[PDB]
Amino acid sequence: HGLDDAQYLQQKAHNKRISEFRSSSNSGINVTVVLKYTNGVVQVYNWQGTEVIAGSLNRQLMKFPNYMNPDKHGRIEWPGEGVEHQHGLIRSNGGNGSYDIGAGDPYAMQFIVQGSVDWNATRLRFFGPDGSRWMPDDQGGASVRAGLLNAAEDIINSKMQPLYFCDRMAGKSYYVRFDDKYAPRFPTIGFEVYRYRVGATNEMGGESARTAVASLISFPTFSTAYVNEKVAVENFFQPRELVYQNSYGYTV
Amino acid sequence: HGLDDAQYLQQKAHNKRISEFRSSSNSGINVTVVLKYTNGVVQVYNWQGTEVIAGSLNRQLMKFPNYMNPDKHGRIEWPGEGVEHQHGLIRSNGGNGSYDIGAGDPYAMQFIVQGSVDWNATRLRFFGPDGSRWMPDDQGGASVRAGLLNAAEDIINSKMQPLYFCDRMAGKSYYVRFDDKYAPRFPTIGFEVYRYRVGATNEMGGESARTAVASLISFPTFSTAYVNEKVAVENFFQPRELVYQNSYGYTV
Amino acid sequence: HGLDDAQYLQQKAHNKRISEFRSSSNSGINVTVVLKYTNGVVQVYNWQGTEVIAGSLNRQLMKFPNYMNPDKHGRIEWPGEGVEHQHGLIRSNGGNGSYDIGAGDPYAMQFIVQGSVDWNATRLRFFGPDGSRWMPDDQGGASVRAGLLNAAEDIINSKMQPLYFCDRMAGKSYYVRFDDKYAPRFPTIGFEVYRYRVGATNEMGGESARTAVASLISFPTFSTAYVNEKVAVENFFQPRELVYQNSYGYTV
Ligand SMILES: [Ca+2]
Ligand SMILES: [Ca+2]
Ligand SMILES: [Ca+2]
Repeated sequence: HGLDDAQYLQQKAHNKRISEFRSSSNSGINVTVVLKYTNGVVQVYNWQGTEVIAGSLNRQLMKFPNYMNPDKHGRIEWPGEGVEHQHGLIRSNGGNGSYDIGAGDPYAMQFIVQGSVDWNATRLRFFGPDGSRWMPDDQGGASVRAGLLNAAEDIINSKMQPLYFCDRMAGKSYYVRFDDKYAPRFPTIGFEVYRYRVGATNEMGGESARTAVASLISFPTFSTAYVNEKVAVENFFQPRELVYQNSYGYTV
Repeated sequence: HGLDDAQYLQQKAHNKRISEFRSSSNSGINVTVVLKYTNGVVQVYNWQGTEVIAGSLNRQLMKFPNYMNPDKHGRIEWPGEGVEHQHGLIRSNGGNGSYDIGAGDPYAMQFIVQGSVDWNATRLRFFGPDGSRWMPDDQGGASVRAGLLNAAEDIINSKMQPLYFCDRMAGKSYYVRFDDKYAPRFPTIGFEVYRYRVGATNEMGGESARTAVASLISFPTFSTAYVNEKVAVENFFQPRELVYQNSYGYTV
Repeated sequence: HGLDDAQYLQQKAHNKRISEFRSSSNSGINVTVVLKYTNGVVQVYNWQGTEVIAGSLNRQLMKFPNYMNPDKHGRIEWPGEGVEHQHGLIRSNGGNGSYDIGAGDPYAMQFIVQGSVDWNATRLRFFGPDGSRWMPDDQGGASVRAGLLNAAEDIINSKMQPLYFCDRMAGKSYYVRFDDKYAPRFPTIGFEVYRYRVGATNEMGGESARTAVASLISFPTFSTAYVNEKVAVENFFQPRELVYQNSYGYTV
């Protein structure tokens, strides 16, 4: 030996570069919401950002199908799951002739965050279908006058599971069923995800103000619905090198 | 007496807490746009935020029905009120075969703001259907070169009416008809609503920059259309404890 | 002479006012995305702002028709260009029974920026249909782990063409074909456009923080599709006094 140490070192340097690039303030951080439906459908929403990733989904987008992702016949709503149905979710006994539970009302959600993220700072907020701040312990939803928009429970970091890519943790995932227990049965959501900083300089303000504000909405939001998780993982998540926990609790 | 002063005081403390919580920077502020249609339909858009609530509605969302709120048959546009119709609004005599005035073109709007808000700072901007800055006094719409994006008239605070919840003012409401007089006949809107601060520390910047920027889009926007105001008030506004002025000028 | 110098001077002062008003931090800056389709259709998206204009378009809005701009029959998708089609764009050979290239997949884009803009600071980012950061030189799309969200090539200022209104430059335009050469064949985009400042005070932060953040989303986004460029120019661009480069390279 050692006749190919230069090629080796070069590959080593390349690997180091890709793996550590995540900590760059100009790399991507990713927030993915995977909605799960009792017919096997999964609807993906994926946000990208550099310093801060924020967003939300109201019922119109929590449900399937919708104006963003029509079903295979170009329909954005289903019979029995249209306006009257939504009205019955907004207010108990406030609807009319519709299905009790929509086929297109998700039963669960996976929330995935990937990147060099300030994990502890992550906020995931649950609201009812009417935009009311939701509370655990059979407390129901809070009005606008009593509703705490930033609660201790929004910090979900400790409930999230570490997801590895090779030998390092790449991201964290949270799985929750919509059962009125640990989450609303017909929720809407808001979220905030923050860049982990390798220094003390505030890149959300000062000389960085103009780009910090712009970056909030200057990255397209990917979204689609897939016939099932298997297809979503092979055709989206894997090629993106987004980590994802499958139905069996495996990181894929 | 006084054998239940502890229960009394406790209820008193609870009431004080809910009523004053509104001034907390972590409470909710609410901005509601209620669009009114000549068929009795009201379309509600409700934004929530902590420090700053901003948003806008273009014609696609000013009209009914739309991709956000389809009619009872899953339709997002009506015959005679589709693309050619919109084209006739954008430019005088620029359309073709459509109704002169859409059933789904709103005739009026109520703008409601609720919370501990910096009332004087509120901005409501009117634009034409083509995004032109609209002007009063038969001046018409301004081009991009002459258009003032922040005008004295955007400060509508003095035209808004105080809306009480019990013995305190909870919010303010502005009612305007779309008649080319005090508002465009086919308007689009933009708005900015600001947290009233109980101190001098700028919570929109400095150490608060990261959360101030995130909070702009991290709360879901509620939206629906109701068959009439009566149903909207009993099934949405009242349970939310959002104040609202009805068709008779009454606070409900 | 000179019996009408007062009228002359007055017109002169008026002209000076309109022409220089663009440099006011309270004037408008405009960002227009014109998508071009092989059937002659052009779809316009026009953003307005004061200090910073940012936005993006995912495939749902890059394509025609969509939920924002339905075709003449109220349809938001076409046969053979619906969900399965989108799936074939997201992943090579990941779709099924659909047209190879949608009639509604744009073949080119004009990107126009107008106002007193910090021209050099302009960012236009290209992504693939799956939200992957796109690269030139047959390099393909980058994963989330390797993707550089702020690249040297996003600064397109030097590739843009000056567009005059009278004797001054009013804006700049960039024309690009979606051919996998200088742009993705099925792109999605994100952009950031910045106010040119006539002073050193940072109006994106400090005492200007609250309004800087709000202004990001407080101006409605105009959007429509026109049967062809000729109609779009006479009925939208010209009356708005937005400069625009036509199919012949002429400023109109
Ligand atoms: Ca308990
Ligand atoms: Ca007058
Ligand atoms: Ca080369």
